Amino acid sequence: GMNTVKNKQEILEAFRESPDMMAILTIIRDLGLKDSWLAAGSVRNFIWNLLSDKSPFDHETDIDVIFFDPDFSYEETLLLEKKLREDFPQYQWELKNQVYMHQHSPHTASYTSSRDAMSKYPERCTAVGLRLNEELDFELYVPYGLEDILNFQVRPTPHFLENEDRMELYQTRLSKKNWQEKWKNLIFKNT
Repeated sequence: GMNTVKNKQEILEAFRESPDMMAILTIIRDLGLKDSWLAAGSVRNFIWNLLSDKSPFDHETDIDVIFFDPDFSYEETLLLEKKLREDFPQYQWELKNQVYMHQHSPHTASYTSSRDAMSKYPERCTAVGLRLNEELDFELYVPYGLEDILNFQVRPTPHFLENEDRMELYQTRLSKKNWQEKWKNLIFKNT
């Protein structure tokens, strides 16, 4: 049955059909963090595997949970990360405050919001979001279009090619990624 997916609708139905993919969402909702949501590879995992006859629902891959809280302490960010993983070892909560993201990258001044931080990820297919809203829907964000994910493309954003130092961060962080190694139809690009 559920397999013949080429579009958002057919993917989003499968997300909610999974208890575990839902669970990870319902928890980050109640977390009371500001400006956070599930974005990048976490959300992508249930979408790429879906189209590759893999396990979209394994819950045993990394869980990108960015946020923006300039009022929350640098250290408390790392403290809260351990609390996520202690209380719930079964998931791989990656808690990263994007405020302090000036030191771990080249020319990356502070973002306006989580969606802006998204359009400034190392790849276009990475610049994507999924969470619930006030109606308990699927909020989606695809700043480059859905097709980058459906065709399994790995290209940099235009925000990267503008600055050679940002390209050097991408290229270095390409080779050690087991992309094509997990997915036998994963396209690589530089543009």
